[PDB]
Amino acid sequence: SGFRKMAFPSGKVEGCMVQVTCGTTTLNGLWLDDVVYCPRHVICTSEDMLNPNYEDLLIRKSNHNFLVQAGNVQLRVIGHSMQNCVLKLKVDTANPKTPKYKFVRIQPGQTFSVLACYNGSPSGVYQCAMRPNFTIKGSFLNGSCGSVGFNIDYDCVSFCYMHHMELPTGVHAGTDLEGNFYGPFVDRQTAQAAGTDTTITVNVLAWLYAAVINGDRWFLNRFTTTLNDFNLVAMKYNYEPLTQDHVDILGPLSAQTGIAVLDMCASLKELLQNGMNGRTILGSALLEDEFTPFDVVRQCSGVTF
Amino acid sequence: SGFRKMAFPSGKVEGCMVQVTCGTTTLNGLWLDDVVYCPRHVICTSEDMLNPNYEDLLIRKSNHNFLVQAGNVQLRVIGHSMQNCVLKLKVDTANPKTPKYKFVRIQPGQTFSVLACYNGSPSGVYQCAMRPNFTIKGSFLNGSCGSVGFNIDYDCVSFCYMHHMELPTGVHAGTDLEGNFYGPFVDRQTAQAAGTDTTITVNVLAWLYAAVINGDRWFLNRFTTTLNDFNLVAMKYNYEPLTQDHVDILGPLSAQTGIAVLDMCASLKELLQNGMNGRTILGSALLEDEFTPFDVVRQCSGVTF
Ligand SMILES: [Cl-]
Ligand SMILES: [Cl-]
Ligand SMILES: [Cl-]
Ligand SMILES: [Cl-]
Ligand SMILES: [Cl-]
Ligand SMILES: [Cl-]
Ligand SMILES: [Cl-]
Ligand SMILES: [Cl-]
Repeated sequence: SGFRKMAFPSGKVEGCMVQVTCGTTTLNGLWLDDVVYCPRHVICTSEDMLNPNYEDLLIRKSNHNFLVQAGNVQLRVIGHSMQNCVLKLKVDTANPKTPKYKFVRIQPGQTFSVLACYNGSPSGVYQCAMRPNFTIKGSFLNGSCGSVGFNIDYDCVSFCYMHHMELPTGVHAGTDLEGNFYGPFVDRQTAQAAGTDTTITVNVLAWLYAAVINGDRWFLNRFTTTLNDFNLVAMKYNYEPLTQDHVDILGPLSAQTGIAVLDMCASLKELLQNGMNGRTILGSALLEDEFTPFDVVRQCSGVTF
Repeated sequence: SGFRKMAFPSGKVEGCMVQVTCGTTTLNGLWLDDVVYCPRHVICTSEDMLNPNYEDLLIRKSNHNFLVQAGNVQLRVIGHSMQNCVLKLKVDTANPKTPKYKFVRIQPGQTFSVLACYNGSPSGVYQCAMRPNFTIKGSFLNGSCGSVGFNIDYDCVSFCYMHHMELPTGVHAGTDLEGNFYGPFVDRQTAQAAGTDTTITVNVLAWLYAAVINGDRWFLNRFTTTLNDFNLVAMKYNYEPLTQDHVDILGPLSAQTGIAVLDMCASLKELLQNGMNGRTILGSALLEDEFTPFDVVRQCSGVTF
């Protein structure tokens, strides 16, 4: 029993974290086989921050301008190349702690673990979701850039996120490990701002199923709804559309608990129209949207209480 | 910016987790140097569960009755001894991944990271607090027993918790790594139940300071209070007493933000008397009590926004 914001065990990633310095700028890198991946903004200076031309800034660098340190071991850079918004630093040594890994891009509403790092040294691990507006509500301070987000399946690390910047509302933007940004954000100082966000409806339903699995039914009701009628109420409360595929993804949780997905939608509609009236669900006074259906199945018993 | 339930990086602990089997019972062990620590209830059978005499059950065992597996390597048990509610299995091999470690017992209201494990294999990492009633609101399924809780200071793992059982309300009880239970709980099937719990007042204030550091002031007010008058309101809402030492521990956060501790107590009093009125703090609709003053300083900038 119980239900927590649970991250994947971080060890396989901790063994990949290194420090990257270019002049006076230090941030984190990811050392996999003989390549170190880091944010290309490591080559920006205070003057280059409003309108850097990275192609122009990088052609002016040499291998020896990059200092890479794995703990107290310097790694010699023997090549460099720009990969969209990531730099690939080829080093003379393959990382012997390289896990089985993949580079996967995630969808808005999917979750991942973040290993927050400073000067190549892991500080903490937490769970995050990719918001519908392609930001993440991370926890990151100056120097966290190059920290990565990941999921683990068996022994294989799926890297999905590299941290690049903080937006003015204090939420975070970054790239996949091929250096392609999530969302309309760029790695320079601009007027960029997170657009309007919405609530991840399929996740809120997953989390209501978690609550039922965990033996709490208070918010359930005798009503059902159509998908179209649910979406009409959803839209009104700034919730993402729920799709038939979302209904099918909630199938297994629906089968475990015996609560039809559209009956759980009727429950959610009532919670949106009435609020919780001083009650909690799984220890929250808000409708939680950063647990996926997979997260709930991963964490909860395969037997309902 | 941002504020998450942040665990310590788990790798140093993952390299210590092993599987322990005695007959048909399998749970997790902690392999440090040449000792494996696990819950003594691994020696209980279905018949021995209401009234086991563990001294009586253990004298009937031999070294060879214990099967210990570190991944796919069997560890040979060359000695065994009971340490309060933990078994110490001496093995023929020192764990080469043993980190620098200590066994520390924590106080009610202190936080720690949990590495939830099944069959010696880490599943996830989350943050927990020791509740005032000496339970933890964990996330644990059948077979999680022997999972450990820890804090990390520099390179040194302070183990503080080993998981032993789930109570009827779905909260969790266990021991320190010397096998001494937190709280009035025992490792057998009895009528035991978590007693009444309270809110960890010093933590709620810490978390209000976190909110201010993170640039949110909405809940602040022009009032102050005495410690005695605050405690009179606290008691009424099932909050722990706030002590002068708690005031002194909140000193550095008070100095960073320029908000006197008793002025933050006046803020908390108002939040207890009025509620939040549909507003949130750091993304919660409840007063969060599982962040310590240390957790806030560890996570938040040393510069207020
Ligand atoms: Cl949590
Ligand atoms: Cl060197
Ligand atoms: Cl923004
Ligand atoms: Cl909500
Ligand atoms: Cl969180
Ligand atoms: Cl073997
Ligand atoms: Cl209980
Ligand atoms: Cl509250």
